[PDB]
Amino acid sequence: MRPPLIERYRNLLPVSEKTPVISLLEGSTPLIPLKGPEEARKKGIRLYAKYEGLNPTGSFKDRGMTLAVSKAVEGGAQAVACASTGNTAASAAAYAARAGILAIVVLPAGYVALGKVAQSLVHGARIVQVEGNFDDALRLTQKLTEAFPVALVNSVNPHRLEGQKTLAFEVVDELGDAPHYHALPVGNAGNITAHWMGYKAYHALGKAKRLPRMLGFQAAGAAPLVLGRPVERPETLATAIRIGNPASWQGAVRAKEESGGVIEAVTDEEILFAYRYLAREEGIFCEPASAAAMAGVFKLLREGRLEPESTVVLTLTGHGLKDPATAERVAELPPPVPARLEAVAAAAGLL
Amino acid sequence: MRPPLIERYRNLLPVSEKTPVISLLEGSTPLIPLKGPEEARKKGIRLYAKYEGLNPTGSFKDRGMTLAVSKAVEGGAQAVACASTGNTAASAAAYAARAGILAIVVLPAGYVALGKVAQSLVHGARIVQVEGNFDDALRLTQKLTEAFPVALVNSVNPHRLEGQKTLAFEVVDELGDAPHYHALPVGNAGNITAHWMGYKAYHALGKAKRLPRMLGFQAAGAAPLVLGRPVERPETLATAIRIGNPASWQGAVRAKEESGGVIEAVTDEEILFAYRYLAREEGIFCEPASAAAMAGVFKLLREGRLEPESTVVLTLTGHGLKDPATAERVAELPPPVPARLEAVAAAAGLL
Ligand SMILES: Cc1ncc(COP(=O)(O)O)c(/C=C/C(=O)C(=O)O)c1O
Ligand SMILES: Cc1ncc(COP(=O)(O)O)c(/C=C/C(=O)C(=O)O)c1O
Repeated sequence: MRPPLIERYRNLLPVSEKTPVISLLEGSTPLIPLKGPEEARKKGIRLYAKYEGLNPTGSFKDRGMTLAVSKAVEGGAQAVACASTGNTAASAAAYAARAGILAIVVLPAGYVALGKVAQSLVHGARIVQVEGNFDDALRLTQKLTEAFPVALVNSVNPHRLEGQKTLAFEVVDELGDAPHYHALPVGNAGNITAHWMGYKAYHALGKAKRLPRMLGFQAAGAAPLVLGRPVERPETLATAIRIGNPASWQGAVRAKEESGGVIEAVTDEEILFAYRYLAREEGIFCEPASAAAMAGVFKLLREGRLEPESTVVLTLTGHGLKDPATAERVAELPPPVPARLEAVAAAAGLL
Repeated sequence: MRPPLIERYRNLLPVSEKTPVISLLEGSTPLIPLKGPEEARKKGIRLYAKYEGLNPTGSFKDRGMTLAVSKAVEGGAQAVACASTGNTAASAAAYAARAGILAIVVLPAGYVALGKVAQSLVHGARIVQVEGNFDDALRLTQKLTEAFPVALVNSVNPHRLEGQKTLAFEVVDELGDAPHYHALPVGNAGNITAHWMGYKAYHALGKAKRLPRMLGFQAAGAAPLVLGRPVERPETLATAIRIGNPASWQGAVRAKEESGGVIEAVTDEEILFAYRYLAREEGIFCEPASAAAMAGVFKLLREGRLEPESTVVLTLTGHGLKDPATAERVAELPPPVPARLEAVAAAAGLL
């Protein structure tokens, strides 16, 4: 039912009958139609959540990583490396283990979500925590791949974006056309770039009449693409996108311009509100960075910038399980009570 | 555009045109073929992992919750409740948020993995932590639902087994037949019961040529089914199955006897070994309780109790992200180093 992504889109990918397919059966994730928000519903605006949290490692990074490691192995690579806020690393770690090769991940000290650390650890990856942020780990890791015979699997590797563009193909395959708008978070910018590549590709093939407007959102304390210049000290509780100098900078600007979309900023508070809304009202638990997409939609809706009767697809990038710690910021765990029908019923608000 | 689990198997489920479908697009999870291990491959025994960690809330529980909540709302239920070691509660909280009703979850204080706690919290369930174990909470929750107008969604509710049995349907649909063996964890015994149900069904319907042996595995410190009597003080790091008086006790026993299988114990050490093996050797990150199934296979493989030239399927019940704390048990996180290629190469072990 959920075939190797490489196999599903073999026709549109730079692969051949000799490409070793290293796959954990990624992609083909649910496109969940949302109930609200109330604002959008009484405006005929329909929202769909492309839940990338259901990929093998819990994020969309598996999409780009399956093609990257597959091609790397095709080249005889026996190790890969990458800088990461957490998810790309977890993906490299898992696929390396799958391929039977070595994985080296460089993370920003103290700025990687507990779940993501747990993954690299258990998958037996070679972890290097550096005293710097993501942008520092990215530059460091690029050299690391030039000092040792290790394949770089960061978005700079063309295969990453080639694989990630498959998400747009899946959205069109399921809806029958491209949506009026597609919202997503923007970190190092590889994803928004890949999305746009996918939509233009299906459009040129005549599988999508319309080209959607790409709506990219960044945390206010790490919005380089929104200010128009790098952010040396990016900050945000949504650590997945605590990036101040996106590698695919031009890719995103181009995607924005060509699609007629935008790349704006949402505050950490708005992120947490959207974060809570999705889990509590829609039953969809994504990580804070992913919630930035919904927070961006709330923003545009609030400003009356979304046309009535339009379709909005949001790429919810990572599963909520990736960042357990943040759950404590939108709800508190009640203290224990005696194991008695009376005590429980009272604590349950039934008495 | 992609049907909910209830729809994929509507003809085999207790639903009708009157049943409102509460779905998060669950089921249809990957059946990943494993590379080994060596003991198996040498005997010509192939293994496949049904990765239920990729269901919407990260556990096979979604299969039953979708049917249980839908059937609850069809009957007018305004709230649902369940005792839980974490996954049934997370599932319940999510499907309740989806259906727009209340979810009350009774958790054993101190014995629910934090990923699972983060889920119930963010999804907005009314959490009640009791000073007792799962068995205590289940007993209390059954009394609570018989006392107040709240539908019980624990596996005691037959709808949960009807939903979960679909896993076997999917395994057969993909493999074309049922495996010689099917191993899984046994906690409150609802899953093994449903597995046999689904297999006996497809077999009679002519879809399943043979019948699997059903190999259930419990943690040594919480193996009432292996002991023959309830375990008053269940103990194990795999808190998901820290259960001493399984509700589906009879269903588990009959499934064992009827399929000519076994319900055996595995140590926590064997669990960890299996846990690391799957994530580091196969690239699949499941939680400890899930690994108990692989630990059982390693056990039968070494005891020479698995027939050569056989197919073995394993139900990996939950995603590793559910319980990140256990990662430190099989791997340590290296302390930070300066942001210098020089220092990173050293920390990477490349010198
Ligand atoms: C959940 C989640 N949501 C959004 C992004 C932003 O996507 P891009 O704009 O394509 O970079 C990330 C990024 C992660 C990393 O860059 C890494 O892990 O190294 C993420 O984990
Ligand atoms: C990952 C995981 N693996 C295996 C089991 C055992 O299956 P059952 O024998 O059908 O109960 C559970 C059980 C969880 C609960 O019983 C609960 O959450 O209340 C689990 O979370």
